[PDB]
Amino acid sequence: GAVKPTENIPSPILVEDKYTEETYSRPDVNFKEDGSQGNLSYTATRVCAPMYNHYVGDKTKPKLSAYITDWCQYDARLDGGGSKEEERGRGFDLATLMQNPATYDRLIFSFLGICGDIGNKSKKVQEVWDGWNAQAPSLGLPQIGKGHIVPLDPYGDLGTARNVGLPPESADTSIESGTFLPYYQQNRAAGLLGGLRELQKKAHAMGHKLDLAFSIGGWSLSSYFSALAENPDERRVFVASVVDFFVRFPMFSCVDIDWEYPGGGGDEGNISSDKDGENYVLLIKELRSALDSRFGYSNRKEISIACSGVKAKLKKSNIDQLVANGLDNIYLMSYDFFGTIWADYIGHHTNLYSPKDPGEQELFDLSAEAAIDYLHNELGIPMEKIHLGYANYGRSAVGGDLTTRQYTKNGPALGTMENGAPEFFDIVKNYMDAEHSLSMGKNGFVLMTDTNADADFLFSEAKGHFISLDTPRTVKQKGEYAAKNKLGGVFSWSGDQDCGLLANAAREGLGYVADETIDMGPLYNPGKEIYLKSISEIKS
Repeated sequence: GAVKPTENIPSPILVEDKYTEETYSRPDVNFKEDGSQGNLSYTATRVCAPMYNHYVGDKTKPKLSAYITDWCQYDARLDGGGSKEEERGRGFDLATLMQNPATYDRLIFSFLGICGDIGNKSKKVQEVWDGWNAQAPSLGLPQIGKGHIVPLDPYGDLGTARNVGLPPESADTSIESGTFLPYYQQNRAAGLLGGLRELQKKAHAMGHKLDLAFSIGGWSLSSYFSALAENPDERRVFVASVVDFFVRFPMFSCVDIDWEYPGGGGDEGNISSDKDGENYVLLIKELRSALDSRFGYSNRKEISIACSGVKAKLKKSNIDQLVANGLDNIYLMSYDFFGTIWADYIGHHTNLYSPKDPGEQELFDLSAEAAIDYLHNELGIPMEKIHLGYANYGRSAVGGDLTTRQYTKNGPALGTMENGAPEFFDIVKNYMDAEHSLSMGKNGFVLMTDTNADADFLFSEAKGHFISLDTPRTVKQKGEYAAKNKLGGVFSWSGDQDCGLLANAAREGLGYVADETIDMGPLYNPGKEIYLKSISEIKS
């Protein structure tokens, strides 16, 4: 039967947020929900209610992991701000997960930085490094130097209470770069580290094991990995500071090294070298050794690394040798395959399947399965070590043409906080209706399904806005692929940008069954079917 949306909203997702709405109207914003005016919405996450369903545990199914960043808690609009860009924040409230504490099997605190960093957050890394070294004599602790991991935001990590699930009296505004060291341990922390401690306890109290991991690096904090990995003295400082973090915060059981990426192809200011892959093997070997001598094999710590979803990049990371030398998990960052400014053609940014005649798959027509197949078939990596990412955000383009796949590379593309990046809670608010028992576009957008790659996107014809995103259908599809192929799991990039719909779709694709907040079943429909030709097909 052809499906029509319901007139009624059986399961409300959207919630009124005065601050978001006020921001749209500001003269430096002029955001109209059909994307016809200002291109940035600055929407807060408060626009969506928590939509998490509760699924029955099942030890035989792949895991669901999520990143949570330390800066998503902020939104200065809650304090009367918002005239400045930086005062409009996401405001993700961890209390939403305290109320649904079994939602994820693992949460990955992100991101720590490294002394030595020379990228855009170098001043902050330096501030904290200096701060640490100022405090250490009085605490009987030694000086730290290049290679040592550090928090980026001592207040957000250890001092806040709002949006981190803690009582207001736990907030401590005296915590800053020059004072945080005594509070840098599990029984003292407030901030997001305190909230994660508390979330993990709430999960345990209702029968759920929530693993906690911490990630070092990520896109903006990767500039110095190449140098520390080359220098055995600095490798030794890095490794010991990893061990030290686990000692400070024993609630963590895994460290994720998010070096993006060995051999280059990360941010262009990163140090890189053709020795990166071989030096990473040395770093993992030494880490695996240090962790296992310190904690042993029963109360064991795992090691995870970021892996590019581009074959040409991940080859530079010697991942077979990493596994041979003690690596536990490979987090496949199979997203950002398309983005405005840099890509020559509009495309899917996080598609699992390759289109017909996808070519070299270096700059376009990429897919998660191409990377997985290379990892498994050419490098012999067991599927169980690989975790498949899904994106809780789109990559958009303006001026898009679905026939030629050309677009306005330098145009103002829709986004929440940055050009071209509409985050999933903002997409649910403005461009995709999931509230009337069907997944469809709204405000002039049409939900489409590309039958070539089998991936979904939103398109609005007037200005040619194209938004590539993960939808409940494609996240369910990724979950199915992970369960069928016995991957280690799927993970959410980033958990704080979902309202629960994609976590639900992931659980259902992975084969978990509800023990509902929202009936996901009618939301898994394809959109308008179109055949987006691969670049090779267009060019021939």
